[PDB]
Amino acid sequence: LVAAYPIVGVGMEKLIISTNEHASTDQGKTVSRATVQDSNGESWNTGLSINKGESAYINANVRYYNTGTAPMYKVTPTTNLVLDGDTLSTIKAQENQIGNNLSPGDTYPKKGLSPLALNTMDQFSSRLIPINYDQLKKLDAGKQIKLETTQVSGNFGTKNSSGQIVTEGNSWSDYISQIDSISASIILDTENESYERRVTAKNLQ
Amino acid sequence: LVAAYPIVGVGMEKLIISTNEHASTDQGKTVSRATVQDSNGESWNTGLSINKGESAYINANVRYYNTGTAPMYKVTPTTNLVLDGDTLSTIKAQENQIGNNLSPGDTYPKKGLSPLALNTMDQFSSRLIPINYDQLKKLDAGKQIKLETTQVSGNFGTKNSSGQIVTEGNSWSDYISQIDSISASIILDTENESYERRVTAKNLQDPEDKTPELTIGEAIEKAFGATKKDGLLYFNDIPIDESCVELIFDDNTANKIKDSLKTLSDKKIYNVKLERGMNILIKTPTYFTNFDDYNNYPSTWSNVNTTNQDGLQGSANKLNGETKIKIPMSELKPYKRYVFSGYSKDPLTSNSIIVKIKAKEEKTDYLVPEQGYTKFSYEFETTEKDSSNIEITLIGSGT
Repeated sequence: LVAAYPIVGVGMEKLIISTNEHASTDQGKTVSRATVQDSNGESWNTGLSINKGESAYINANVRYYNTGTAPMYKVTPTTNLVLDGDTLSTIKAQENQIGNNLSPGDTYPKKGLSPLALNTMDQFSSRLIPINYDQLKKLDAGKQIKLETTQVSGNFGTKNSSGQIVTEGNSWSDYISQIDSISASIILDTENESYERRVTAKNLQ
Repeated sequence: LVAAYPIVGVGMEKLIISTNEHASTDQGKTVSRATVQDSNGESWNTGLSINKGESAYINANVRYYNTGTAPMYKVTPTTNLVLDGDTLSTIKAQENQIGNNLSPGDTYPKKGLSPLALNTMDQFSSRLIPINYDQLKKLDAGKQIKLETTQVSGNFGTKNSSGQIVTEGNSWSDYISQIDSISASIILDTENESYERRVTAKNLQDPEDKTPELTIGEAIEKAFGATKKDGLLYFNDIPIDESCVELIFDDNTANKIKDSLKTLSDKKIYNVKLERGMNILIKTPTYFTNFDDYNNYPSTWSNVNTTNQDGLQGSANKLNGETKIKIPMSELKPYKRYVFSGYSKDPLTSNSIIVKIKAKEEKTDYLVPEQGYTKFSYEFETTEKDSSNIEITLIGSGT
């Protein structure tokens, strides 16, 4: 009467920004002789430029954690970056930000480790995620961002007649809403942990 | 009852950085004639520039190694680069940084070789991994980085009816957590190697399952191939007793053993019933003092007496005197927190001179509880390459 239904959450650790700024320094020395007169000049050239359109790159620190009564193989979340009552981007994680295993009642990575990075928006890990100039002015003026869990995608394992189990095509998505139409969601919160369970019900209609 | 479960580790060797800097040098020569006047000028143009956004490329030197009881075909790790309480990037290795084979108890590449490079972040080997300017200033200001193992992906082989084996789709990931929910993690650490094993357990909560359970001493005898020699356990003629090694428990495991010990009748931590979720470290000692035999010591002690020198539980001399051994720091590794641990006796007063510099030169009296045998242990810090020695001295009146 209790169904396996793992809950995934994403936690924010730190945010790093970076500017795409352009500097230069030149020194020139000229001399001239003419017939009697001469000249000798020394010139400097400092240079600083910035071109909007990919003007501020960022990276975020995350860590995944489980809650519930199931493992979650090959997990992949998606995130939605807000800044100030708005949105900035929406990212499904690439191959490098995948999570292999997630035991119920555990975090990814393990507890004696450091968090995880994400910095690119393309499908293959290129083209670091940019922020335009007005959001940079909102950021340095005093406003801060947060993170947001939207959906995940993972797999379960099931044993065949051969004795071992397989994880291919056995998505967890197509048992989400079905469970969420038959069950009540009961959550417990203690002083250190939290637990989310789905308990089956009976339609009286 | 022991499951194939290979552990992969990534080791840092060297880090190389590189700057995306831009230089130029121009020379110009002009002449002019006018009607009578002339001119002739020679001009130089030095130029140096740097544009942030892909301003510092890097590359890292790694080597893979196995530990456990399984091969790992077509291994692929992922790495997570920290700099200073932060992160820089996370890389799953491309096709060029793959590892084909990894025998258990071995490294990739083989031992008579050089390490491996990684320099790009894209899926196809382009777009070398950049570091922006502030991290470069943190780096050249004095701060350094390290590496971090996060996950791996590999394959196992299984034979069909055709007689040969195949490695396709047989991932090791979907047998990770299942094993990690049925087993206790027991790790051994000797002076050169380390071994991580998973031993199956029995859930005492639900009784419909019939898993043949055992105790922790039998678990060590079954996990490694341990020869029961005369009651003791021996691994490659190395003694592993409850009194001859150093055990390490984490607080949940230590608390579970500590509550389950009082309902037990015997004061031995090899006879405790194994439980489900445990992390148990065992470590060998460097220098052992069985006064009968097997004493890897440069000099031998003073005021010795050979009456039932059997190790524990039979040490049978209670007299006066002194023991002393001096050992310089040249034989041992510097800058490491060494731990010195022994047992008790029935004297009335005894004190221990541990005179090692850069460390705890506090010397205390024994405070003997009774004639029963309990342990005692101190910690200290190793100095750097001194013939100025650590001189252990035990003065006793009653032993």
